[PDB]
Amino acid sequence: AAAADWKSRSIYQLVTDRFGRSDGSTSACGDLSNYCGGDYKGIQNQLDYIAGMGFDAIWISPIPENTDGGYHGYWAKDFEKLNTNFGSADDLKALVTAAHGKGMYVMLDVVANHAGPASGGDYSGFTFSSASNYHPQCTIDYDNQTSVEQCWVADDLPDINTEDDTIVSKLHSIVSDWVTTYDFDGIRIDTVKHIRKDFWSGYEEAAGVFATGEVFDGDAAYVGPYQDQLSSLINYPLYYAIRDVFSAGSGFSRISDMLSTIKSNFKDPSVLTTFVDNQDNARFLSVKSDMSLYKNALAFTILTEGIPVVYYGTEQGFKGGDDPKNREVLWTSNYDTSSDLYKFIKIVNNDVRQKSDKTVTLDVDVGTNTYAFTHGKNLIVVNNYGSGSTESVTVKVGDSVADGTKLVDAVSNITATVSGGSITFSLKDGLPALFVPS
Ligand SMILES: C[C@H]1O[C@H](O[C@H]2[C@H](O)[C@@H](O)[C@@H](O[C@H]3[C@H](O)[C@@H](O)[C@H](O)O[C@@H]3CO)O[C@@H]2CO)[C@H](O)[C@@H](O)[C@@H]1N[C@H]1C=C(CO)[C@@H](O[C@H]2O[C@H](CO)[C@@H](O[C@H]3O[C@H](C)[C@@H](N[C@H]4C=C(CO)[C@@H](O)[C@H](O)[C@H]4O)[C@H](O)[C@H]3O)[C@H](O)[C@H]2O)[C@H](O)[C@H]1O
Ligand SMILES: *[C@@H]1O[C@H](CO)[C@@H](O)[C@H](O)[C@H]1NC(C)=O
Ligand SMILES: [Ca+2]
Repeated sequence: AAAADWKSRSIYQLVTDRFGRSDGSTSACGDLSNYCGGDYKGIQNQLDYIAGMGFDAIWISPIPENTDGGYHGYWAKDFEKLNTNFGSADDLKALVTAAHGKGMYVMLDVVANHAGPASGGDYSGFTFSSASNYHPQCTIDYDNQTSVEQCWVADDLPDINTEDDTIVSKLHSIVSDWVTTYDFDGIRIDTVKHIRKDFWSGYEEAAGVFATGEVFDGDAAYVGPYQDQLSSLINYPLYYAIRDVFSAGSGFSRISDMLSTIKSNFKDPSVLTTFVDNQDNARFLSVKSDMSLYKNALAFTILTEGIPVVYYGTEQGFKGGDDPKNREVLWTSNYDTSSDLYKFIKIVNNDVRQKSDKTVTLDVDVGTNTYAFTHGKNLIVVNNYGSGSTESVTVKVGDSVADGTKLVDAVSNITATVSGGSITFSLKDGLPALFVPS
């Protein structure tokens, strides 16, 4: 599918080894650094659980055969073989077919930059099977962009020689063939900053579907130019603003300034992927154990401009810290649809979220501790006061809500009516307020 077809989607990001088991065990995994046993049928069995929160797309782990310990998929060995830990080729096709039958997209995570670690330089059984196929090993100096591109991620992931045309062609065929064989609707591209930027347009063209690229960097002037090559980027610049406001009490000018910086630096903010958690960052609740602040952050993330991503296990209140502690197994939760955050995410992401022709007006009211924006016909009011807050809030409603319009908040059923271009209401437990016109 193309960018236009992704604009109104909402993505559930899962780690395949950690989402679901086909044997229905709920038992804990004793080593989060090695395979825990998740598989495709384990995902397929829970598509109703995912869709019930309003998600209409899933992002899955990379699929190829990995080196030892590559439970996350990012350590490819032979790119053209499947990771047998996750299940059969028929199980992957069946998951995609089942998702499509529910109107859902499947986004494949892809790596072009590197292979997994090779024991003593033995590239036996690797797609790129001779040391000459990789750049010489060196440690990245992240202040030297050519180093970022030529040296080895984590100083041990063999860095594929992306300046050799035969290798470039191979990488193109790898991604094209994954997409066409399994009928993926989009890709999430790993390690984008680690290959020369001009490689990426040819790679997305080979894939033939919408791509969102991972440029792990908070500087929009560094990330933004990559959208000349790729349809979308992972919104790392906004991520830091969201965390600063909701987990560290920054004023909302941090978010309004960052939204301006994104508009200045990205040709199309509307397709950037918005997130507040992922597999490379400690989960929000490990940083700030305040459910009201997290709910505000999630309401903002899901409904602001862009294409939202929610990291699996958010909806069960998962709270693990740094990798691997943020790759908890989900099956211990038994997929509880009565969990606090499941019900909350369903309101935001199923009930309020616009699923076609998404429109957002940012910066309807920028306060110090409050922020209002419109999403569709709804007025979204977020805050960073904290749990327990019952502060009176007054916000402007913007140009499309008439005086005398009755608004009802979908989260806490607060009622407020527009008077003189504003609403005033009292917070409930510091919660975000998602005002729907009567
Ligand atoms: C993970 C991430 O790394 C890189 O991101 C950099 C970023 O480029 C830097 O700029 C900076 O970011 C700044 C940012 O720019 C600022 O604006 C902001 O203010 O601050 C941040 C933070 O300083 O740092 C980050 C993080 O270092 C890449 O650019 C990015 O693409 C990466 N994300 C991708 C990539 C991979 C690789 O395919 C995925 O990770 C997978 O692989 C890793 C590595 O194997 C694995 O890591 C776990 O397991 C390892 C065995 C363990 N030890 C290894 C790491 C070493 C040093 O890094 C060695 O010392 C050691 O010998 C190695 O064995 C790791 O510690 C452990 O975390 C992941 O589990 C696996 O998932 C990412 O998931 C993917 O999204
Ligand atoms: C920048 O990185 C490249 C690639 O590793 C390296 O060859 C070059 O010497 C670096 N520049 C400096 C000044 O160190
Ligand atoms: Ca590279």
